Amino acid sequence: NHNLHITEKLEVLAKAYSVQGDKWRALGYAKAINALKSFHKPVTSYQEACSIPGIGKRMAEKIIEILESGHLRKLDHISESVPVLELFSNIWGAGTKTAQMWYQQGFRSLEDIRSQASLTTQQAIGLKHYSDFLERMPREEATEIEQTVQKAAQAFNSGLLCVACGSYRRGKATCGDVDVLITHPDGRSHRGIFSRLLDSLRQEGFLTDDLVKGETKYLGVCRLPGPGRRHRRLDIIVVPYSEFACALLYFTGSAHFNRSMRALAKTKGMSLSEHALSTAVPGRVLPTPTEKDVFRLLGLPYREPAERDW
DNA sequence: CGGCAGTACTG
DNA sequence: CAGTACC
DNA sequence: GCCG
Ligand SMILES: [Mg+2]
Ligand code: NA
Ligand code: NA
Ligand code: NA
Repeated sequence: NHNLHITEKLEVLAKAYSVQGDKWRALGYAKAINALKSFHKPVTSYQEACSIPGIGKRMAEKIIEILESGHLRKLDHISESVPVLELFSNIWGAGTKTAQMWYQQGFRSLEDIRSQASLTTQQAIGLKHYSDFLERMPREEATEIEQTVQKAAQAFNSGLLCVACGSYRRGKATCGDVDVLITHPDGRSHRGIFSRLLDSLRQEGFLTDDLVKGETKYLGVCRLPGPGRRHRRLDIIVVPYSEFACALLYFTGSAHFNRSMRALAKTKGMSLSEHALSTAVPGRVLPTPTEKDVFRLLGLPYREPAERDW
C-alpha cells in the first residue's frame, strides 16, 4: 500500500458514515480505499486520482487536500457521537438504527447498555461476548471447530459433506468466525438434520449460545474444551447439493469479490446468489456442479479461494 | 436519476 | 413489516 | 461516495 497517508484518513470517514447509517456513501469510500491500496504507486495528481476506478471528483479533491497540508479538514467535523455509535453497533444484533436510538436516549457506554437498555435475546448474547466477538481466532482453531461440527454431522450420516468457508477457506492465518457449509450428494439427506446435529453439539457443551435457529441457517456461539479458550462465532448452513457450488462461492467470499461477481453477472444478463447463477430480465437457473462452472459461465478464468481475498 | 444483492431470521 | 446479519 |  503506497498510499496509507491517504487510506487511514479515508477509513475514519468511511467508518463514520457507516455507523451513522449512510451505507451507500460508506460503500463508495470503502471501494476507493481498496482502489487506493492496490494501485502500484503513490498518487501524485488530481488527474492521477481520477484515473483510478472508484475515485471520482469529490474523492479526488480529498486526496488533493491530504497530498498538500498533510491532513483532511472534514475529519475535524465528525460528530462526537461516532465513537459511541461504533461501540454500540459492535454488539452483535445491534445495527445503526439501534445504536442511534440508544444514543438519542442518552446512553454512552456499555455499562449504560447493560444497566438500562432493553436488549433483544440476540443483543444480550452479543453484549455478553463483546470482547470475544471482536477477536479473530488462529486458523488452527477454526480447523478444530470445523472438525468438531464434521464429526458430529458424519456420526448421523457419514455421507454428509462439511466445509469451512470464509477467510478460512481463503487461506488466511486468522478468522473472525467459522462458516460451516453442509450438503449431501444424495440431494435429500441434508434435510432436517439440525434437530440431531445441534442437539449433539449442545450435549458436548460445545454450543454455548444460539443467535439464529432457522430451517436452513444456524448462527451461534461455541467454545472448545480446555483452559484458555474463547467463545467463537459459528455459522452452520445446510444446502441442497445442486446449490453447493454457488454456496461455496458465496460463503467463501470475500464480500467485495462477491460484489464484483454480481456486477459482472449483471453485465451479462445473469444473476448470481448464494443459491444459483441464473438468467434475469422468473429466470432460468443454470447448472453449476462446481465453482469452476460459475466462472466459466461468466466468461471468467477460475480463481482459487486464496485469490478471492478482496 | 438511481443502482450499488438477495435471502433468512426475529419479533 | 423494519432491522440485522451472512459473504 | 462512484458510475452509467
Ligand atoms: Mg466467516
Ligand atoms: Na475514476
Ligand atoms: Na452489530
Ligand atoms: Na459467519
